[PDB]
Amino acid sequence: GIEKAQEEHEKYHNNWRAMAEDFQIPQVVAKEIVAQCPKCSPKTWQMDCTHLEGKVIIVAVHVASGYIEAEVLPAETGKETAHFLLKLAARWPVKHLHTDNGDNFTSSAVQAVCWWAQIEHTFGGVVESMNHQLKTIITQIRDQAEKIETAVQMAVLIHNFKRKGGIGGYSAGERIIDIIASDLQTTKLQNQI
Amino acid sequence: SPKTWQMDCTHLEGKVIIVAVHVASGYIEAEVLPAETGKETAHFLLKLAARWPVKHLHTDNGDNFTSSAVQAVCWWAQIEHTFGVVESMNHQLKTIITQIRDQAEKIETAVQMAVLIHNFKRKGGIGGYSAGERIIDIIASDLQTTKLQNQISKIQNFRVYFREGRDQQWKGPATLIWKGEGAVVIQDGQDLKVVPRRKCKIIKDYG
Amino acid sequence: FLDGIEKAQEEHEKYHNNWRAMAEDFQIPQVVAKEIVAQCPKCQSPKTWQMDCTHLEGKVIIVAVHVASGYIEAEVLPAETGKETAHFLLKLAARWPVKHLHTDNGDNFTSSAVQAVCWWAQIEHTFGVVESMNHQLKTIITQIRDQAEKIETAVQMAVLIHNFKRKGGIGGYSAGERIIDIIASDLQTTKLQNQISKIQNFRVYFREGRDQQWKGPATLIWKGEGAVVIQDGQDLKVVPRRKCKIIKDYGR
Amino acid sequence: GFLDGIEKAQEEHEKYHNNWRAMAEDFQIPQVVAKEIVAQCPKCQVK
Ligand SMILES: [Zn+2]
Ligand SMILES: [Zn+2]
Ligand SMILES: [Zn+2]
Repeated sequence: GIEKAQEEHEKYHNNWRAMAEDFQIPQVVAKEIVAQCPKCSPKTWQMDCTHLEGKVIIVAVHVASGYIEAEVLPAETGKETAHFLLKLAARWPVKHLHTDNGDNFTSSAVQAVCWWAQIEHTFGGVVESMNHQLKTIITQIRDQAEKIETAVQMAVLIHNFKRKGGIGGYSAGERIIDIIASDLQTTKLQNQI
Repeated sequence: SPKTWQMDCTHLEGKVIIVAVHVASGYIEAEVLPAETGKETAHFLLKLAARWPVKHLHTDNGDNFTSSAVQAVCWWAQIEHTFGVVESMNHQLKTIITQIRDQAEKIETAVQMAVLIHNFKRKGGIGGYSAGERIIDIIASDLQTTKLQNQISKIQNFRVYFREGRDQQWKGPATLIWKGEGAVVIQDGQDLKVVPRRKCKIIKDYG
Repeated sequence: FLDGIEKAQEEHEKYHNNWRAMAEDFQIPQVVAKEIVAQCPKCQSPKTWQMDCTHLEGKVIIVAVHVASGYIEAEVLPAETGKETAHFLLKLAARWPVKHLHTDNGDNFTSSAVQAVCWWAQIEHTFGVVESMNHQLKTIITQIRDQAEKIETAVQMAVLIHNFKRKGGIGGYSAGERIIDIIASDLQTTKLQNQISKIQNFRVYFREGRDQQWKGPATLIWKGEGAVVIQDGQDLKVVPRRKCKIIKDYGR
Repeated sequence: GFLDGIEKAQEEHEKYHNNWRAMAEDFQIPQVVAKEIVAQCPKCQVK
């Protein structure tokens, strides 16, 4: 397996995760194979903010499955963004966070929550497609709820558990549950063996 | 049951805390309400049903838990409501809150940090798992069972054109059963047979 | 069956599903679920390509990208005239189904040879992703440059590595699996639409229970072995075959 | 062929409003295209 991974990386320059999946190697060996070349993630969440009907909506997406999580904010300050990030870290296992060059994403409370929860913060085309789909669903079932917050939560429920799209024909919640369960079993077997 | 949740409300330092608990794993979601009306209870139940698959809700005979807003949200989300663990989880959450109280200014940060500590930093039980690993394992097992029973018919909905020995015409659309590496099992006229991989064409045939 | 149609109509009234999910869940045929979607008032591209040119080491590269999947086809041109761009467009239109082409307002893209190729191959040309794809292709070309002697071999090896060796996105697929899945879904939709019109060229007179009169002409939707699904008065109903008479309808 | 027959049958039904069996026997076109010529007229009904 190690010889096949070295030959495949010498030809095509693959990364370490795809080699460790396709050749069934422990990940540190593929990490050292990638690190020895001179020519050269189930816990990553991308966050963004948008405007709708005079409100501020903050949307976080789990990238490997398309799992959405939205909230209605009363302001665009840093304390409410830190509170939403703390709730997201307390609900799901979060390790890597991606944002854009914004205002509330560079703040003392946001850095304090990221330090306390040990999240790797990085700054910088999936989140725009998720926001576009969320806008279409919100305008589709707007006339069933009076408030805007209730319509946002119903659109999150419809997007997570009622839209069986893609190649495999799987919803988003089943995909994130299967991904984290398979990753936990893989880390357990690699820690035992 | 892998999809049963229980809800309760409590008081802490003059506030109102609402606690929902997944029973089979001891998984905790909690929030701080500014009141005890039916609208905030219906909004918390809607957020809980939008995040996780809730099918069976168990509550007591309270004041806000018997109302038109909670009834309408349960109708729209198709949740079965029953009236009669959570007190033990409430005492546990109060003890964790009093343990890390001197690290937070407001009570809301203390509630969310206690939820994170209880969900991912308290390993016990038999195998040595926390609550999040247990709820993910239970839901993954149940979903694997039901989707296996559907995916068998999904893989039997294909069509195979095969070739027999010493005849130069492609035979009719038999039904695929299993596709190996060097062999293909098909059912043709209620007869099971095994053909090599180089004598078959597997399509879906829209038409 | 009728319980499945009623549950599917209530589920679409609440959540506005698609027809593939309803056909898989409630075990109804695809034409009935497509009619349920087609009756909703609140519910009413796989063949678009973009082209561009660039320079690399004194050579003129031309890149064509399928937009909805990110699928790259590249070539090295000897010059930058209109006849070579028309030849590259004719090869691209001969290998993949191209129906809508998007370019910039260059010289060679505004030419009589390219206009004649678009006329013969029936392509809609529109003048204004590709710059990001040119950037990524040039990074791969500078990454594997030492394994080739000429520049055309390096361009084609970078195209192969981008198409089949780089994985990402939602499901973790490459570009080739994405373009094949997208075109196959569009093919399934067109075949189902042909069957829908061919079935809906009929008409049904049905007789209710405890009556001897024939009712109004309802439109046929699905003709089963023992059941018949008809639409009448914005309502779907299932009548058995021994109480129905199917006639042709010339009502264009 | 009978493609010019289809053109002349459309002109003849545009003037005189024939039926389909008469046009099928006169212009030697098949019965399906003759019934379609009658069907696409708003005033006539095939019977
Ligand atoms: Zn390398
Ligand atoms: Zn609809
Ligand atoms: Zn006429």
